[PDB]
Amino acid sequence: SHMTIQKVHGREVLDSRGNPTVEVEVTTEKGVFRSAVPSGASTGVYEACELRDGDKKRYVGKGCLQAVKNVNEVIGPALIGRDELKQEELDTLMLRLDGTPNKGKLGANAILGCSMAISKAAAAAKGVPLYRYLASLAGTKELRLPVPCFNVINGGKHAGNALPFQEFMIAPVKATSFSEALRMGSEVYHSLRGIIKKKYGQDAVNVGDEGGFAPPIKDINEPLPILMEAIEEAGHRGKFAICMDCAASETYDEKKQQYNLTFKSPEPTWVTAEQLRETYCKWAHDYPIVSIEDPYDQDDFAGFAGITEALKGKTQIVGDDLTVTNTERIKMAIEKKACNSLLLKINQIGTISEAIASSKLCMENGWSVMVSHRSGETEDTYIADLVVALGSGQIKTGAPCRGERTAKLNQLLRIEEELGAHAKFGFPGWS
Amino acid sequence: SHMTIQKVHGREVLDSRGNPTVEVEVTTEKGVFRSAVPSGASTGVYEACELRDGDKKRYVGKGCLQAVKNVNEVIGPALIGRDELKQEELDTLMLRLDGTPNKGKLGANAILGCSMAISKAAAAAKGVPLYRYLASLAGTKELRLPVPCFNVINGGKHAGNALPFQEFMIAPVKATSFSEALRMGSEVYHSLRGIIKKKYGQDAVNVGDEGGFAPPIKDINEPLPILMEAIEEAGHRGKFAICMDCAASETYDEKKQQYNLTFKSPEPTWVTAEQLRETYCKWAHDYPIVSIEDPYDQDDFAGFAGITEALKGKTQIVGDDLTVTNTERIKMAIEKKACNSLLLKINQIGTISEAIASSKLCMENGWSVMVSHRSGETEDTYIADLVVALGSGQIKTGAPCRGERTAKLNQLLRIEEELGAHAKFGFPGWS
Ligand SMILES: [Zn+2]
Ligand SMILES: [Zn+2]
Ligand SMILES: [Zn+2]
Ligand SMILES: [Zn+2]
Repeated sequence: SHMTIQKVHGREVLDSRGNPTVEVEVTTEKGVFRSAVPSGASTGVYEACELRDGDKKRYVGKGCLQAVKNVNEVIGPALIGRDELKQEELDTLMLRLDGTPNKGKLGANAILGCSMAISKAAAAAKGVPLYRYLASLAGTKELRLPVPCFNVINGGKHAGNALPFQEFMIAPVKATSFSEALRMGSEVYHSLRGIIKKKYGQDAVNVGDEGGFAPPIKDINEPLPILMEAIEEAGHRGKFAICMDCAASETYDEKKQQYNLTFKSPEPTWVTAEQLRETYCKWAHDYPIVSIEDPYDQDDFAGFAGITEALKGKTQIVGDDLTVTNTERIKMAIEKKACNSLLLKINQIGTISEAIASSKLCMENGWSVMVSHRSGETEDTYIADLVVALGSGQIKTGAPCRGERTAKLNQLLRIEEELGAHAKFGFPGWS
Repeated sequence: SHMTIQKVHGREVLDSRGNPTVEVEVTTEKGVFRSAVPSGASTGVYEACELRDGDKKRYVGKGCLQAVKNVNEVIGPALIGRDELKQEELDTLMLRLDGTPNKGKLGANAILGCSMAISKAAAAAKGVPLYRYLASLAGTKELRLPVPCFNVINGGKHAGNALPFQEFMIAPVKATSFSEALRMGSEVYHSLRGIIKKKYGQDAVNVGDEGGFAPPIKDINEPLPILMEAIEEAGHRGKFAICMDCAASETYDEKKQQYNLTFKSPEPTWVTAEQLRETYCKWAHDYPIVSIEDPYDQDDFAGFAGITEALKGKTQIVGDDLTVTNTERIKMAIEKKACNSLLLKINQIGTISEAIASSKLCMENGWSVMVSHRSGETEDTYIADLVVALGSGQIKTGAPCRGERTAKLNQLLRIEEELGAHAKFGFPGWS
């Protein structure tokens, strides 16, 4: 009993946008284990409940005092004296404590920090690093360092510009180590700054929420030649692929059944799903675009399925808002062959146990898994250990810029160093 | 002997701009103690040596493999088996290992991470938090939470814009707790985004290196009414002061003996020190500007002294590039009455022992001390503990935005919580 959970404490802290979020400490005799909860901007309608206070006098309603109170007064007291090694048992307890399908009573943002911190306390009890403990929970046969997918031109709800689509990413798929991947990503990011500055001016080189440049671009095709130029200039021709996150739900109008490609402007630029399909086909032909995330609205299973079939073998189609890391939505996606990659967001579902189940489900059905940050991140590095633990070969955790992004990339350097020179790197289908 | 330093290891990691830097781990039986080294953009000519590789094939010459090698092969082996509690002894050893006045042999960026990590290992050996251990080293009689000075409009070498001067800051001087200070800062930051967007457009709300907005502003007077408007709109009229960092050396031409207020533009806008003096006098009259940092070139002791006398009792004048956290430069500043506040940058001098000596020297001579980040920061939170330890009441560690800034602000929340409701907050002269 001396080896059990001794204390559980929640507190309100700031995320990388200056918005409140929840952090939790679980204390055992082995130490203090701290996990913070991230927060999305383009949040899917099917995501678990992110509970906020709504007090206009604090952070104009974005406080997390209630979620923190739920940790301190409800969840914490239930965990005290419990065996932190029983991840599934304790995750299930918290699910039952909440008692709702969407974690709407206690908050996914109260539950998740507890789930995370328990797993860290457990890894410490076992005497192994977090990634090793999580690999055991997930039954992973082979750890690997992932190819990082760097969102280097920021748009959508993440940036001050006309650009409707959210993420334009570069991935050093031909790197042979994580160390080399990170350096190559950084080097391209640096040549890209100069290219943008020359083309658009110095007012164009400030950064969006995920550390990507936020140039004054309206056209969704316009960033792509710029990415290729940057890759070339940095000396890395042929070593990189491109990943896209359209976050297309954010541009979708349900009543019109069209997508507004200028939703951040005075006018109106309405396009059909069919107009998007041929844009995506042209993208995949003209560039090494190996991944497209949320190409259509989050309930457009037919549109998703169409493009998944059309780019099969060339470009993986990633469910993010479609699937929300939720086994129920994933089962619908599998049945409809709507996509073939899961974007894994721990806070879309709200427990580690459920997020792991989602990963295994997708992998057993032949999908890839790309572990992801949110656009509102913290100094927390949990997803670095998680992606290695799942052995998925794919992470997106920002441009190589801003500490809430670089903290993850740096943790991956530390994990790589621990595993040594025979540690596997990358996503085999892209290598 | 089982209680001594067991292992010392350095590694190259990324800072918040995607540039390589040095991180060091000191291992004892109490755990692994990790410290990372920050890096400036507007670096004073008298700063200690930041050692870089110059290999154009890695990070276009910005690698830190040599500094890391110096940690691993030179400094580390000397520390193994040593009593980590002897901070001054070990800092002095590393000074003698290097053997040069500027740390030019081993690198201040090799030495500093070791100095930091030793102090953390020591605090752990003592069984106290870092801030408590550092307060002992410094002989501090009263801990306090500092007023945070938030650089919310970014210029100079930190931003993509015409704005010649570096930092336009807001400080919630009338807050009565750090928790309240941070919330108020964030709330103003948020109203400021909307104000900038409305005035300049959405292309104007992307961020510079320290998380401040980077609007397309040329005139150094133009951000000030905007700061006042934001303070008002957020509901915090009367609660805030303004702090400036001109970083004026960056605009200075030695041969002309003038300052170029459009150094990031095609033309040429030459002004005299006398033209700056009356700008500063007008600033101090028209706004609650309580601090001006580096108003003149780093060797302009006469200019510094003039404005220090002129704004005595109203506005503190902060040496940063003038003093470079160095007792020798500080003694020159004291003799000339050139300034009355030290900007404390641990990596300007390169050991904790010397940085502490600099703080005490300044405080004994009646100066204030503002502990500072660099514009290239990491997920490291050392300066949060340091500022509390020194009891100085002043920190600048960024806008409430970007994780390399928010990591510090969040650590200050944790320290505040540990100290309780009777913990002192703020800078008394501003309260
Ligand atoms: Zn989203
Ligand atoms: Zn997405
Ligand atoms: Zn500077
Ligand atoms: Zn400065």
